[PDB]
Amino acid sequence: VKKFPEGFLWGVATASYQIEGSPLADGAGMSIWHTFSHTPGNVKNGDTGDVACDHYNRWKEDIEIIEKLGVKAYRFSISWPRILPEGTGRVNQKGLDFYNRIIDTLLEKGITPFVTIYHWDLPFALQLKGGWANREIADWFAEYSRVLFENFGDRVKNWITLNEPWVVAIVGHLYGVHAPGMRDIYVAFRAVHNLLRAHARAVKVFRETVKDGKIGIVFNNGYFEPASEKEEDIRAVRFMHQFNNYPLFLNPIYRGDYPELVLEFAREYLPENYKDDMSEIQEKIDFVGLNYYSGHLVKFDPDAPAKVSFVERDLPKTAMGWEIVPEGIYWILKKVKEEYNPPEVYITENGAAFDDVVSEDGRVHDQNRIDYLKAHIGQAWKAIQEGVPLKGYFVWSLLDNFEWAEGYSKRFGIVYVDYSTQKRIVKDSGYWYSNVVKNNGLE
Ligand SMILES: [Cl-]
Repeated sequence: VKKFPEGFLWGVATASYQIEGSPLADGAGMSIWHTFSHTPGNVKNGDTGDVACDHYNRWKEDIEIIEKLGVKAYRFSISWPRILPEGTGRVNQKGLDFYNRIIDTLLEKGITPFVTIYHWDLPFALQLKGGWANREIADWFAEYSRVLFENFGDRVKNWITLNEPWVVAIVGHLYGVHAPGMRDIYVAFRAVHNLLRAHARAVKVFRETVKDGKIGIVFNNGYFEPASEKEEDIRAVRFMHQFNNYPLFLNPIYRGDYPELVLEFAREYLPENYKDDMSEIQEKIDFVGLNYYSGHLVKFDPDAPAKVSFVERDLPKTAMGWEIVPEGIYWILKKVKEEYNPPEVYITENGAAFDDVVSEDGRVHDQNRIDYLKAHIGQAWKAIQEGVPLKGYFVWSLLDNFEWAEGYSKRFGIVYVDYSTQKRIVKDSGYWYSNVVKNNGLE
């Protein structure tokens, strides 16, 4: 037995571009992911988000699956260009109606909505004016956030500004692997900083508009381990934690500057007077969302892009080639309490990709996933027993979906989607998770 606190929030998570399809229905503007995925070469098999899970039509059914599984919270994102097709200015009522229906249904069924404002589908119109590179996005994003708060904050009270701003900045603008597909280190660090400014401004507006809600922000994290006791391996680890994990953003939010080893690597790429923005950046947040999947062995490496490389290891791995390290989710929960002590934490994503098949017997026997989930939930339970204020846990994902530059080739769902028919088939992991939520814990 591992019982969780009373009221602990068991969740599933999605994102708009990954599941909705119909990216241009009902007056929506193009997003950067529409243009990026329609560009030849950017995404595995030429996949796009044109159809996806077709949630834009099947939304009532999907929520009926959430209700049927007795899952208590649904984390979903809003497509900015469905709401304001040019990014600023004109509000598309039909985009607001689509999300109103999802919000009302969830509340009817007593399911708690957690809204992600930004999960990567920037309006193409704003990308043409620089996107996250342009300091003006702090105003654009505040105006968008304000529209959401005005229209939905009477019913939604749990809000997330940005999903994984490191990935948005660095994978989008330095590695060029995600939209908008750029490779410029100076842009990428201007984007980090603008993401902070935008986040803080949204928080400021939220205090003015939704005087009874809670607002937070979500970070990707890895559990990095050093290759040795060596000279500099423990430092590589230090650097990777500070750059890749929550501190790149929480050092500014909580302490008013970027982390030490980040400024060592990147002071030259950040704007000249970036500190002028840091007191506004410290706008108080109500919680921190941490996402966690894998862990990594890392070494000092004098030839690498940024003095760090990954030493591969012989550990179980998901279809992503990601190492299964369940104790990272404990480590990161302990570390956030230790370093910044936020009042409330949520695990906003945890999950895995495996090559799921439908069996002759009609079922998906994803024991590899049940094992992955059960193990990580156990490590989260542990951190609760050592005082980490963890108030909820969100499985990535309710559905198999468009997995960014991987396309439909990676399945992270607790419900299997057959794309040829759009039929949902609850996987074992999903029936299982249902019982975890019924029992409010393990065994
Ligand atoms: Cl600018």
